[PDB]
Parts: sequence; C-alpha cells; structure tokens
Amino acid sequence: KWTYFGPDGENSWSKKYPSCGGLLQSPIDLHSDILQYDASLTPLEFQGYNLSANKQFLLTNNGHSVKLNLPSDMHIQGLQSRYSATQLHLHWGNPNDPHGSEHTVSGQHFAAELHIVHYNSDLYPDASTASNKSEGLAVLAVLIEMGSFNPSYDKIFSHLQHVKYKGQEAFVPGFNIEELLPERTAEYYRYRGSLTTPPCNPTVLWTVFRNPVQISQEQLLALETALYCTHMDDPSPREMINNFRQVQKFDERLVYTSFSQ
Amino acid sequence: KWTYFGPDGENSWSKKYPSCGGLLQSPIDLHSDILQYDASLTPLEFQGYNLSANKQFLLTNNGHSVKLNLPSDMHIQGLQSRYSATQLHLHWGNPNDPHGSEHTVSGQHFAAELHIVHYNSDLYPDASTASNKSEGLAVLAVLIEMGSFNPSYDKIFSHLQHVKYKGQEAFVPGFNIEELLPERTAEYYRYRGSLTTPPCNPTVLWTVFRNPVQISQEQLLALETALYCTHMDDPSPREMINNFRQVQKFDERLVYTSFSQ
Ligand SMILES: CCCSc1ccc(S(N)(=O)=O)cc1
Ligand SMILES: CCCSc1ccc(S(N)(=O)=O)cc1
Ligand SMILES: [Zn+2]
Ligand SMILES: [Zn+2]
Repeated sequence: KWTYFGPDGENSWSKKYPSCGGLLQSPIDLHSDILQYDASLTPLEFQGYNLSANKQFLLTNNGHSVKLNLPSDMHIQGLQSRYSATQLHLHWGNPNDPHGSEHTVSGQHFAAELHIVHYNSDLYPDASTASNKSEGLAVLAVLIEMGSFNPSYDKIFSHLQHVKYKGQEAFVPGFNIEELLPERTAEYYRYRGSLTTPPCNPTVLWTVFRNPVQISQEQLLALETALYCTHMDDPSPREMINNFRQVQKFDERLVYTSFSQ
Repeated sequence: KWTYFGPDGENSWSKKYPSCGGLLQSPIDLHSDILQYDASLTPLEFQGYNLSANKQFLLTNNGHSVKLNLPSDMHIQGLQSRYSATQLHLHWGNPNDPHGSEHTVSGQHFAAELHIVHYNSDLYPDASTASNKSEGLAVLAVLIEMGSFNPSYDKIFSHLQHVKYKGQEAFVPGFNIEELLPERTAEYYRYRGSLTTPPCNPTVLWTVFRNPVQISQEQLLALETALYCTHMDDPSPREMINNFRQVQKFDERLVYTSFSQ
C-alpha cells in the first residue's frame, strides 16, 4: 500500500496520496540559516501525561512503526487551542546505519525520533476528523541518541517482543509520558508542516525539542531489530528498519526557535 | 513539465517517470557508515579533455540546467569500457541560499555541482541509447564551494546571458575541461546509481571526486540569476534555481572509496 523501500517507497507516495507532493512537507533540516528566535514561543504544559498505572494502553505494530494509543484527557496547554493526545510512535534506522531520525540538525540525523501526536480537540471531535483540517494536529518530536540506559523508554521497549509482526497488539500499564521528554523542554524549534507519512496532510504544528534524550546501545539495537513490517505468517518477512522519510525542500521559510543562545 | 518546485516537483516525478520511484536512485549523502575503501579503484585518465580554443561547442539551456555538448573523442580511460563524453551541466541553489549541490558529504551541501556525462561508446553508438542499459553511463561529479574566482568555470559562465531561456543555444570556444576538475582526482567515491532527473534511469556509474573546487560568490550569483526554465516568450516565467534533487535512501548500497583515510 505504502512502504519506505522498493516500488512503494517515498518517491511513489504522491500517486495515491497527493498531499505527499504538495506544500508544507516534513520533515526538514533544521539549520542555522533558517532559524529565527521568536520570544512569543513560551513553554508548553504537558497535562494528563502521568497516565494512571491502573489503566492499560494499547501498543500496536501497524506495519510502519510501533504505536502506543494515548487517552484524550492527556493534552498540551500553551497553544491557541487545546491539543489532546492520540498516539505516540517512533522512527529509526538500522544497525549498519543507526541514524534514522526524521528531522536533522545542521544536516545530521540523530539515531531515532519519538513523535507524540495530538489533535485540536477544541475545534474537532477526534484525531481522524482533525487530521485533514486547518490547525488540526500538533506533534511533539524528541530526538534520540545513544548514551545511557533509559528506564522510561524501556517502559515501551520491554513490550516490543509482543508486537513483533504487523497487526499484533499488547497492553502497556500507564506511566508518566513526560519522562520521555528531554531536558529543558522550554527550548524548541517550531514550524508549520505535515504528517511525515501518508496521507502527508499539511496540517501539523511541529515542536521539535532542542535537546535529545539518550537510550543505551542495547535499547537502540532492540528497537532496530525487534519488529517486522510483515504479518506473522507472511512467507517473505521484512524487518522494520529505516522507517523515516527523507528531508524535504524548505525554501523562503523560517523555523522559529524559543531559544536564541 | 517536471520541475524542482511545486506540484510537478520531485515527489511527483514518479507519477510520469516510474524509474524515479525505483531502486538505485541518486544523489546520496556520502557519510562514514556507508563508505568502504576499495584498493581496486585505480586512477582515471582524462583523454581529449583539452578541447581546441579554435573550435566551438554548443551551450544550451535545456529547461532544467545549462549544458555544454562535448565531443565523442573526449573520453575516460580506466573503466572497464571506454566511456566517451556527451555533455556537462550544473546544479545550484539560489541567490539567498547558495547551497545547491546534489550529493552531500556528512549531511552538508556544497554550493553547486558539475556533472560531466559519459556513455559506453564501446557498446553503444550514442548516449541516449546507452542511457537505458546497465552501466551505460558514467558521470563525473565535482563538488563546488564558494571561494576564489575560477577563470576556467568562467569560460562557461561568461556565456550565461546568451542562453537565458529554454531552448536557446550559444557557442563556447574550446578550453581544457580538465581545468574544471579538483586536486587529486585519484581520490574519489564510486557507486552505482541513476540519473538525478527524469527519467531517473538506474544506469549510472557515479564518480564523485573527494575534493571540491571553488568559484566565487559573484560567479554563483551569475549562475543563480541568469537562467529561466521557460521560453523567452512565456507569460509565466520561472527562474532556474534550486535545480537539485534531495538525497535518496541507500537501498543497502555501499559507496566505495579510492582513499582509505
Ligand atoms: C491523526 C493522524 C494519524 S496518521 C499519522 C501519520 C504520521 C504522523 S507523524 N510521523 O507524527 O507525522 C502522525 C500521525
Ligand atoms: C544521456 C542521458 C541524458 S539525460 C541526463 C539526465 C540527468 C543526468 S545527471 N544529473 O548527470 O544524473 C545526466 C543526463
Ligand atoms: Zn512520526
Ligand atoms: Zn546532473
């Protein structure tokens, strides 16, 4: 239907998803020439991130990433409208080239990238309806690099073996999703862009935190090697690797920063 | 009517040119994880590059770049067949952002890039026929950085006001094409890839020289302001700027280097 490789990879998405060839596409390279400090960019507030340890949240392998469903009482405060959470998921490379973030900074990929997807619940009833509408979506992006073991990311990664194949689903006990955010969340890049996968709707307000998080080499290896993008009984299995989009052209536009220094 | 910007830009080329969505696409980012030294990459020799100043060669704006036609007696010695020259041309950015190379190195763009296109003349009678056969083409790529004025490049650039519009033709006296190549041509990157424009045929043996050449800011500004993709009489003119493709996924390819450090 769509993939990140072969005949149905990214250069072919615009045949069935015309917005993939339209305006405002993400991701982009965040580089100094196009950065502009904007003192209007104040800190976001993450509300309802501390998920009940008494509730369970659905983890799925959807054949393109691993996604955790989030509840709509979790939201971002600080934007014009409230944006309520719908899901999180990740993008990564492969062990021979372990640099699979979607955004780059001064031309450099990070190892991986987490996206916490929210929709404008003041204007729209659910994420599906908001997804192709004005001001519809807001995604937070965390850049990931190898470093220290990260116990919070392991609250997700410990479940990967239960969602190895496309279609499979596991339950994850609530935990504080703010633990997956980096230091100094007040420091971020902000621009108007798009979903980085089909349908590529140009309806995303991006917030990419300035500082990366760390995960260990073993945790990064697990994320790169645990999943397949095929069904369990597919006689031709494919490993889920390199599930990021290449950077798009971004011309005569700025990315605004909440930091100058 | 494919372009580098807008609805007919590069995410849409695969709608009309299926090889643009196929394998083995160029350009690519040259970075350490995918480099491997190959001691079998011996030096090329450039034969018949010193074109007579008393002869003249056709310069044409083809709607996508500016190209200089080259004579078939100009050839590369050192591949497994003789490859004869057919044309050279360039890719570049724009006046406010002079960063328009096609290949990148460790995620950074150079100002511009020169391609000297050759075809297997042992097997094929012309470059068009060669272009759709396996390793039918060999392209040399020179990375261009903003630096000193370069009198040799100016033997092309001094004619740009005479090929401003699509289809226009000018004559350039012969000069020594080897003066467009960088220092230490024995140091290069080699990989199997494709044309970087439609029809994106995967039939190119690429050689990217390790070292860049320099042209001045004034020479880049001339190149970036002289030319149009449209005909002289077109009521909707379009500036020929940013005529480079984004880098492509490396579909399990390595890039081989003739230098080990
Ligand atoms: C509400 C849209 C659901 S589909 C979807 C597709 C891609 C993204 S991304 N990678 O965060 O831009 C997020 C969501
Ligand atoms: C012989 C093929 C002529 S068309 C052509 C199209 C693209 C290239 S490129 N930019 O050198 O890959 C070179 C030639
Ligand atoms: Zn994503
Ligand atoms: Zn070219």
